[PDB]
Amino acid sequence: HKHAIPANIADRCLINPEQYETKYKQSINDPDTFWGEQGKILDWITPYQKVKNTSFAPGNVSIKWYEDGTLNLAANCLDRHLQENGDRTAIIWEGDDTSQSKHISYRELHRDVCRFANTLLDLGIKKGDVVAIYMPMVPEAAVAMLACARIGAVHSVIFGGFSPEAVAGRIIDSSSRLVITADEGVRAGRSIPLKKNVDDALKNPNVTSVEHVIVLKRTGSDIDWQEGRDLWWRDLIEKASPEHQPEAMNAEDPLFILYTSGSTGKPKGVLHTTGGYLVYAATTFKYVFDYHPGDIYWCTADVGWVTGHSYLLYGPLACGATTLMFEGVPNWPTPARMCQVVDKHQVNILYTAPTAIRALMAEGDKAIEGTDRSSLRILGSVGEPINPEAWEWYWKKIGKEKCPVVDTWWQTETGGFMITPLPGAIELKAGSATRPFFGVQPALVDNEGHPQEGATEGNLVITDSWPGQARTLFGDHERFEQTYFSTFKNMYFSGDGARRDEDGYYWITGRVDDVLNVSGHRLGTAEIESALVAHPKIAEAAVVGIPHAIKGQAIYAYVTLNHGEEPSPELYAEVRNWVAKEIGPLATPDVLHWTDSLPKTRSGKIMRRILRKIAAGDTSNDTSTLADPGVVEKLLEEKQA
Ligand SMILES: CCCOP(=O)(O)OC[C@H]1O[C@@H](n2cnc3c(N)ncnc32)[C@H](O)[C@@H]1O
Repeated sequence: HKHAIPANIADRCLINPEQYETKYKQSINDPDTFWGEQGKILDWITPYQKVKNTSFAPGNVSIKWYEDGTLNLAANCLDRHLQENGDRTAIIWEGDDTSQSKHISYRELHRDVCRFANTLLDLGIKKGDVVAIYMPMVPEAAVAMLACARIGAVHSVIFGGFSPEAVAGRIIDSSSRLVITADEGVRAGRSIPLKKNVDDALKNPNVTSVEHVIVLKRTGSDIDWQEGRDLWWRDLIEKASPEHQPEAMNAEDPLFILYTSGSTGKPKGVLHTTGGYLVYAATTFKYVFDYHPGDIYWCTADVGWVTGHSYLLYGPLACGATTLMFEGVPNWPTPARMCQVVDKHQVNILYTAPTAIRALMAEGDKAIEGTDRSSLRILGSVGEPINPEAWEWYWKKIGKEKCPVVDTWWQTETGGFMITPLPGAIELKAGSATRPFFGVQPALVDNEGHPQEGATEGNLVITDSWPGQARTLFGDHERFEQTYFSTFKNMYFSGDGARRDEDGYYWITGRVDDVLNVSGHRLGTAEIESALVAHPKIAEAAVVGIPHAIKGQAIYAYVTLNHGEEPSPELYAEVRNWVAKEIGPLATPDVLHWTDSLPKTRSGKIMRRILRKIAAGDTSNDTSTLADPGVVEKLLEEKQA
């Protein structure tokens, strides 16, 4: 059953049950009045008059919010906080090594953002240029992102764990003019070779657009240097003026691109504009985490993911919050690390991932030994379904049974929270994301697109726009419409399945398309398959996900070798290492299943449902449409070994 709203939260909450009901209704009945007023969470240089201007219609997918208005993201996240709060900490940085930490005030962060903005301008970067950021979890990554946004450059942040090949791919598609990186990242007492990875990427003959690499000397390690191209971060920023006046950007000027894995093909650049995105990030942050001035807030997500964009940086700083950036991992040196960070910086709001929760839960009270945790008032969960038992352990052990847990469902494409509890408004069910946010109209449809009413399950769609919605796929608006708006006409299709219960609470069950969730990472089965087939011994591959107690899903790859090739344990590790090279360690198959028995239909289609079942440990329960039905038996045998 339900968790009641505690008394401490009821007494302070920004949105109560009744305000949620009232605001939700208006957001839906009158978007223009609702978002017109809510848009004032931001400072606008010239005020908007238009609010909502959107369509999901076939051939006319067009999303626009606050369009005739102008603003600066960096002014909203920095400059406007200066007069009264310049001395308030903007970012608490906690090093992988706990002996290393910083408190960076709004004034401090502003100064460096201005210097770096000038640094970028002097290097020839202009409004609209794409800048590639390949950084570890250090404050300079934020400086780099905020400075791009200040001058209307379009940053494209590349998760540090991506391979040189994956970096090349993102740089090529985006025509990035500059790469910003560090010599090495530090994670769990170990180096990560970032700049070296950038060198390798830039040797790709198809990379033609990068003019400079800016390098942060994080570790001081010996690295290669290309004279002319490579520039030290300190060398540049020390030469730069701390004076920079922000220019008005139009609400619909592109702000960033984020490569995101899909059901088809290689990752695409999901694009966000400026006004609606930032309004939505600030609004969701404030109401869902119940942010009050003085609250120390910690989102654990990496900067290279949308959660790190919206909920580490943009949402929090637009609201004048203290946000915490942690360089390392929540269980190094010990499982208690996460709660040690909480104690050390008196974190009041913690927002993390079920993969982490499961990792700490496996260690039991080792995750909490010698720690206090009393500063916490709110907990959050993101990025993957959370099982009830994990949710209960998190609520009990980290939250001391005193903290609401906000399970926030959303996606790169949605820009901010979509279905989520509000801590003082909505009673909680372990495992449920609960109710839509203001502006969000979800529905469940069957495979044919008939809407399902009452307590039911189906494909999760959103039937109208909301300020934070992604506007396009970089350089390919037609693929944007086809990818999201063609399956169920006039609706945004998320690619998730969900059930809705008798209370109207949504329970998100995961992707219904060919998209995996591995340790919280969204990866397409097809991109793993291509990476596998690029191997000169591999003929065919079929990749499925299997349940995994820790990772949520593990990657299971059926692999057909070229005629004349035999498997080995040598080849096992080789092929795993090959995928880690093609994409990154995050996409390394957990299982390689050597076979010549892929179930192909008369047409040649791969019978993917059978492969899924077999990989999952099913041994029983159509084979008639199938060239050689005997493959199923062979597949089972091989699985049993
Ligand atoms: C939210 C930041 C991560 O965004 P990405 O675009 O990388 O992945 C979005 C997908 O993560 C899952 N997902 C995300 N949050 C939840 C969630 N809270 N519950 C269940 N599944 C979730 C859903 O399948 C979704 O389609």
